[PDB]
Amino acid sequence: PALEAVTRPERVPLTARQLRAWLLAREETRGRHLSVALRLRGRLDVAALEAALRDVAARHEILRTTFPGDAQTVHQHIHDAAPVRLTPVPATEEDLPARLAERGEQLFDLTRDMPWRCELFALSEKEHVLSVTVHRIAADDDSMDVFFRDLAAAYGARRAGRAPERAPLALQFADYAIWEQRLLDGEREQDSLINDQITFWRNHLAGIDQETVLPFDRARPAIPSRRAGTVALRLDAGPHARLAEAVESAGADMPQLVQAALAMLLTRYGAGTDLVIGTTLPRDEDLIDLEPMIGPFARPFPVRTDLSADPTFLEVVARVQEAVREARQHLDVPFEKIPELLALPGSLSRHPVYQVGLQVREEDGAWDAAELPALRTSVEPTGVEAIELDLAFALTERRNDDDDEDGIEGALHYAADLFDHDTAASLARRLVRVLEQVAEDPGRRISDLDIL
Repeated sequence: PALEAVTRPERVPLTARQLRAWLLAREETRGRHLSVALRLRGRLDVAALEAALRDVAARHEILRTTFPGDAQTVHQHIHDAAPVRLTPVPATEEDLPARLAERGEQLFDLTRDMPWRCELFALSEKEHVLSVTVHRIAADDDSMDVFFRDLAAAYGARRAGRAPERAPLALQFADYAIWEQRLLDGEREQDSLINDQITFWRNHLAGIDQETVLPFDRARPAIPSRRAGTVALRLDAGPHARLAEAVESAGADMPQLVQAALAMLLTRYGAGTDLVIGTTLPRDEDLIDLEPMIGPFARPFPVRTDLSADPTFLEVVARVQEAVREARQHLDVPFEKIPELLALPGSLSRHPVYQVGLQVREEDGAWDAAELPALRTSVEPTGVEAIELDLAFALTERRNDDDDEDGIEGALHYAADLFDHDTAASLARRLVRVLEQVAEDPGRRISDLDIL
């Protein structure tokens, strides 16, 4: 199929990713949102900011899309651009974090409400904080970089009393959802290229456990709350540099090495030797028309590795690099479509296929705050987002000016329902310890690790 602008059906279908997010949005449970904030210092044209925010929504149809009504009938209802009304909420530097939190925790009704929400807080005459919250059914992390980039372009125009004269998107997200459906309609043909990828995942993930055996402090509740805790994590530049020497030794990238070390740690925690560590791959770099778009293009990526026969670190890296290599050429099948193809039972309180996630970025990267003209703009810290997994490592590979190894920073996000802080703090602590031990000696086996 061709990724093309297509004549719309009477009912624009959801993607497998959107559909899953829609079923989860149906409680005490926290909402899976993207909550960000900008600190704006200088003269703020609130009237221009309102129009700019509406301009971004008018540019991306997904920002003005509701999803009625039930699971057998849910479709993408695309409305015309809705107005944006900002009335500055007076705030102090003390109560501001509580205000940013509340507006981030507020749930969306995806049948009636737009998938995004924003507020403007006033600290002083020339200092404001713009809060922006977008539901995961409408955007990923890369989409936020696009959001502010388009916000900046729009605000720069509205500030001068002008409307943004820009080239319209070649594709709306409705087009992508249609394209995905005509792709997954290849299961009808016996010798289709997509049936090859389905039988792969059917074979690759056959026999995986329902859960990953983790050091739970409490049993998994029937209904999850998605309350997330956060433990800071950092591998210092020293050990990071020596670990990068093993990168050349094995011939595999750094995220695969951390993944290898993480896997070895889990086995020592008594998770068995048949692990599945998942990650989220960004949108396809080759598809250029998806670059300036806002949407949940990010794809979950389950990788299964064997840790039997007490392997060395170099060996685990090897097994990981092979599993990733083969699985990467079968990405046209959405992860959210997999549990149906594996005939998995599925749960509302557990993430399918895998429960442990790992993210290692090269910072080359995260979403950057886009410059608003005549304004000093910077990212304002927000609360920890809701967690769908049990454990979720979000790490970043840091570099210095000499472009040498300068440490691996990040944090472990954990489900507070299942783990205590000290339980997760030890997990984050011991991941670094393993990373330090295998850096000094990549020949260390699982039994050689110093874990308590």
